[PDB]
Amino acid sequence: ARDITLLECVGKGRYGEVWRGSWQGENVAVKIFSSRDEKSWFRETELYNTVMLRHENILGFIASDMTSRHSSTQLWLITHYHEMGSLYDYLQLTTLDTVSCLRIVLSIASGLAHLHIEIFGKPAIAHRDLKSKNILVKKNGQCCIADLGLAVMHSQSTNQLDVGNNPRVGTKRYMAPEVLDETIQVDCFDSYKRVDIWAFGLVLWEVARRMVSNGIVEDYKPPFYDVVPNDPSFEDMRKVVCVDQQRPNIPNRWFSDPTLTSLAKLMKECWYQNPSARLTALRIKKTLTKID
Amino acid sequence: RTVARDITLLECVGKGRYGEVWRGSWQGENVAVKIFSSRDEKSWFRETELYNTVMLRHENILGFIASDMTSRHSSTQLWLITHYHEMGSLYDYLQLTTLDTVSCLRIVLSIASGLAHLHIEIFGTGKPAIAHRDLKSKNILVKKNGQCCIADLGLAVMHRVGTKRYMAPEVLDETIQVDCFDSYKRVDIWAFGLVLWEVARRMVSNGIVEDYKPPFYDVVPNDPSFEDMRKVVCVDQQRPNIPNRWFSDPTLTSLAKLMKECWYQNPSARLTALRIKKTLTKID
Ligand SMILES: COc1cc(-c2cncc(-c3ccc(C4CCN(C)CC4)cc3)c2C)cc(OC)c1OC
Ligand SMILES: COc1cc(-c2cncc(-c3ccc(C4CCN(C)CC4)cc3)c2C)cc(OC)c1OC
Ligand SMILES: COc1cc(-c2cncc(-c3ccc(C4CCN(C)CC4)cc3)c2C)cc(OC)c1OC
Ligand SMILES: COc1cc(-c2cncc(-c3ccc(C4CCN(C)CC4)cc3)c2C)cc(OC)c1OC
Repeated sequence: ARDITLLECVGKGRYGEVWRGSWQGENVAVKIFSSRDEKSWFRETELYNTVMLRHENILGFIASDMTSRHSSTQLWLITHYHEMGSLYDYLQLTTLDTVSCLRIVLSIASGLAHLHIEIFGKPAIAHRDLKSKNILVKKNGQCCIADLGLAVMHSQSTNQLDVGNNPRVGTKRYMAPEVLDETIQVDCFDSYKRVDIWAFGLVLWEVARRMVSNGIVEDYKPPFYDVVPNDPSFEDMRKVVCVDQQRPNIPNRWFSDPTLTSLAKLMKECWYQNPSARLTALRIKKTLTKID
Repeated sequence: RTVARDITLLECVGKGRYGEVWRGSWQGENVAVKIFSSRDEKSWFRETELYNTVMLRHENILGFIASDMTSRHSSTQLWLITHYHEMGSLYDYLQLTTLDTVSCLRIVLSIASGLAHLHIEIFGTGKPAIAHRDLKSKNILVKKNGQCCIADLGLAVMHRVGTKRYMAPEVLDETIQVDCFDSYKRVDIWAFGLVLWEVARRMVSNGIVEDYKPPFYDVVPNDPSFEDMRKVVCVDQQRPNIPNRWFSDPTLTSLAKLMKECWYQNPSARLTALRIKKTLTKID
């Protein structure tokens, strides 16, 4: 049984469209890529060829298709469906307790360490577009990382780095200093891992804002909401992150709560301008495993 | 809307190291389904990457329908779906069938037409230049209208090794200029000249025809080694035999000349696919 029914559109953007569909009686997600993003479709397909990519905290792959008649091409990705939506959606109108906040951020750290660490198989993988819209929320209170169209792969045993062919760049709001100032070392796998760590720290901040302590919580805001225009340009982000050396502010109410005090320390160790000073994904996972 | 993806696999029409090809049915319509071996996964990726870059559409190119990747419990399944040609490969067809002047010319001009379409860069939104890198009579299909189409872009390059029996001298002696796209066109032209020879042998003249044989059948073993081929093609500089009977027939006399000008040791002396088309249009 291969047939799918497209039932409702759950997202439309420059990327294309995502539909809730039905397959063998179950919900699936069907992404139809824009022509503009054909190189993301092919990269995501290369990544999902890897059987040992499968993980609790990585969006589950069902199929990939490229179809054509005459001069028209359609590009399809079929995945598991998460009806709670993205972490971005979820944080807009839910607050968290300690247990839920740590479960979410540990699950994302678990997914990211699974990507970064080679299995001897699954190459080491850097994502390059980590953000709260690219994380889905699951009914077990864990999350899974989505969108491997920009990913970079590295194999330690063979000294092979595969940066793919995709002129797409990461989401501007989440770009590390070395991406915004274009000094990143493009032939260095560790450089791409460190870009993911920066973005992870931003997602940690977005989540922690929504965790209640002492009867107080912050409203959902995206990273740098206070310092850049709506719909910030590459140069807008370069100004605040590289010129102004801005980092997200830590609300002072966090310092009364031991959990949020520990999280503030962790996100600050994701945000050093020196990429080599940043924590590893494995260290973040070990730190979050110890925090309560 | 309903997205009907079910394909009924009806009969296996090919099995090899590459995997399998099946005649299949989608929505009442025959399709061909290549199911890739794990050995040959990179051929699926390369053909899929090429079609994601340029949707080739030509009478003499096998028609693309789909690339499908399906997650299994323990493996990834890779299918390429194309038009189905019930007459099968030119290799298959030549075993039994003999040709007359009109059919022989229609076959070889259709292959040259496909090959020139691959080779040529077209500007606009056009196509990059493409070299095939594994041209042979098993990678050409026969159509009911008497024309052929070129198949298998798993080794194609845009601007696994080729089949050893069809390798040009510069591939066998490792002198090929690998940073020069024209080098890869010239390797295809060599292979084209061998396919021309295979087809010409099956053209009847004055009641005479040669039996089907693959190129170099009289000088190398079955599944020749790289070294077997190097010694024939590079060291001794042998070329396929032209029978005397061809020189009584004006079509086969012209085709002998053409195939000679695809087999020069010096790759830059070989005819271009566009020049081969022009020559073929002036025969008969
Ligand atoms: C993959 O292959 C086959 C596909 C199909 C097929 C099935 N549904 C819909 C379509 C379709 C409709 C509309 C557009 C365009 C039209 C103009 N503009 C507005 C953009 C949209 C594109 C595509 C097709 C082509 C049929 C086939 O054979 C009958 C195929 O061949 C096996
Ligand atoms: C990020 O990337 C991909 C994501 C998905 C995906 C998978 N499950 C569920 C969803 C989803 C469903 C519903 C809502 C919302 C809709 C409106 N409101 C806010 C309530 C609920 C949001 C999101 C998505 C978008 C699939 C993908 O590919 C098939 C993705 O690309 C890799
Ligand atoms: C995913 O996988 C396979 C799909 C198909 C297939 C089946 N029905 C319809 C389609 C279709 C084509 C094109 C559009 C257009 C129409 C609207 N326009 C504005 C944009 C989109 C819609 C639908 C397809 C592509 C066949 C397959 O096998 C032969 C598939 O598996 C390889
Ligand atoms: C070289 O490469 C590819 C070829 C094909 C392909 C396309 N049409 C028809 C065929 C075929 C059908 C039927 C017979 C036989 C059946 C028994 N008897 C009656 C003699 C003839 C042979 C061959 C094939 C093999 C598809 C491919 O991919 C999907 C190929 O790979 C790119």
